[PDB]
Amino acid sequence: AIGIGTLIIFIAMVLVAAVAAAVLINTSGFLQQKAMATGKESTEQVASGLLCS
Amino acid sequence: AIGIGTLIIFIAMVLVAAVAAAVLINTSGFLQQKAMATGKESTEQVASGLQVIR
Repeated sequence: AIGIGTLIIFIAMVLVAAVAAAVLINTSGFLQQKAMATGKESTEQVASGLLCS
Repeated sequence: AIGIGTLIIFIAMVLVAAVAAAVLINTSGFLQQKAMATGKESTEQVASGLQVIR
């Protein structure tokens, strides 16, 4: 009797961990974009300019 | 004589207990595959991906 239930709830544990992992993976992706963008943009700003002759 | 019935009902009792046992053995089989697959698949999903180099 006991065995049956153990299997079923095991399935849930798997899926719930999977769903949580998805958040972390995705979020890391979402941040990767902006992280890079900010650095490149900021550098180009500080480095560039014009000078009156 | 009372003995006669006692024998006959025993035959039934055995048979019923067999049928009852069977369903658990069968169901455990069904669940085995479903569980194992669910774990494997879920693992591969998290573990894998692609990365844009340039």
